[PDB]
Amino acid sequence: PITVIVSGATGFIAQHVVKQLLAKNYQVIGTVRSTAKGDHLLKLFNNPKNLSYEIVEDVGTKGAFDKVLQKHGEAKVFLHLASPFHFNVTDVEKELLLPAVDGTKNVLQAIYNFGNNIEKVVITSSYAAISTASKEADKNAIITEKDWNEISWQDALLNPVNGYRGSKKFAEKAAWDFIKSNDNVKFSLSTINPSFVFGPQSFGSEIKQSLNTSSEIINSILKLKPNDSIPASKGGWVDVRDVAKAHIIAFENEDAKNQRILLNSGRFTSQSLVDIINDKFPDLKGKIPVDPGSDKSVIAESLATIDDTKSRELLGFEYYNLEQSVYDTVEQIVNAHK
Ligand SMILES: NC(=O)C1=CN([C@@H]2O[C@H](COP(=O)(O)OP(=O)(O)OC[C@H]3O[C@@H](n4cnc5c(N)ncnc54)[C@H](OP(=O)(O)O)[C@@H]3O)[C@@H](O)[C@H]2O)C=CC1
Repeated sequence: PITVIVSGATGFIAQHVVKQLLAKNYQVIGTVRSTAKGDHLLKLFNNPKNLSYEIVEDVGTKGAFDKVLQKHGEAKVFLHLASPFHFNVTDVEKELLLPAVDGTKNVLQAIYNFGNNIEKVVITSSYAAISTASKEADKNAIITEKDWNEISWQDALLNPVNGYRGSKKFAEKAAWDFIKSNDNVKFSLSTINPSFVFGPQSFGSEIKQSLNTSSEIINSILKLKPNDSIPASKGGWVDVRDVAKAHIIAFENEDAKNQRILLNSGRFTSQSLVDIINDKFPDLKGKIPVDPGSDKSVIAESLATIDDTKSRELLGFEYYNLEQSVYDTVEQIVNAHK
């Protein structure tokens, strides 16, 4: 017996976290937006005895997790995954910022009140909350877990990218500020800060033409045409399966108490992804562009070093690499259209 609450459980990472949690025989209560969502989640796993679901139509509102904490006082672990990953933002602070910040409070306020036997808590943040624009481009720099993105609130408002990056920064700020501004904090907080999350969905069932994931970075490649220009993008990446695992080690492991945990397997550009696909998918070579080896040089010259040694030590397992992650992503999308 050992109960774990996971919010927004139909999400890309969360669904992996759920699979792995269930495989280690935890009891899992996931929250979902709708009744439809919930019943779909249970059917995907063929209704195990150790998996239930509660409905939180909006994780951000005041008291959003009030009923479930009171109805499930046996739980000890809270994994928070839900956050608007995109919208069509007409106003950053209304649509995006203040939700992330005043919403993260209305999760922790809910737990400080009614999460009585809750001991370990894990929030999913981002590498975008760690790295600053100027630093991330410094080839000579070394960004670690202590680094904070120094973006202003006024800067977060300029556009939706600054918006999203700002939401991550100010929301995780709020989460530590909470455990410092309250007295008998009965739980400990760990945080998972990934770069771009690649990898397959938990179930090939769920594949749609455009994946509501950062694996749309990859998918966008497959919608290119041979004579098309390759859209520039780059940064760190990590596999959804290692990210999900990290969330579990975050409360299983005691050294994880009060830790920011950087999740990053390596670095990519779009050339990296093209190369890997053309190389390993013969039924696609000649149906998308080229220019091989660009990445190596671009990465060496235009990106800092992510030093996540302290994170990779704490976690202690080995990561998927780019070839395998990209492969599993694409192999899954191919074998879904038919
Ligand atoms: N994905 C990446 O590459 C990166 C991810 N992150 C972090 O990863 C976390 C998980 O996103 P991911 O799982 O990666 O991809 P998803 O976008 O698939 O996760 C989205 C999930 O969050 C739920 N959700 C979002 N806002 C609300 C809300 N206001 N009320 C209720 N449910 C909500 C959705 O519910 P429904 O599906 O029912 O609408 C969905 O299940 C995010 O919090 C983000 O900060 C950080 C850096 C990069």
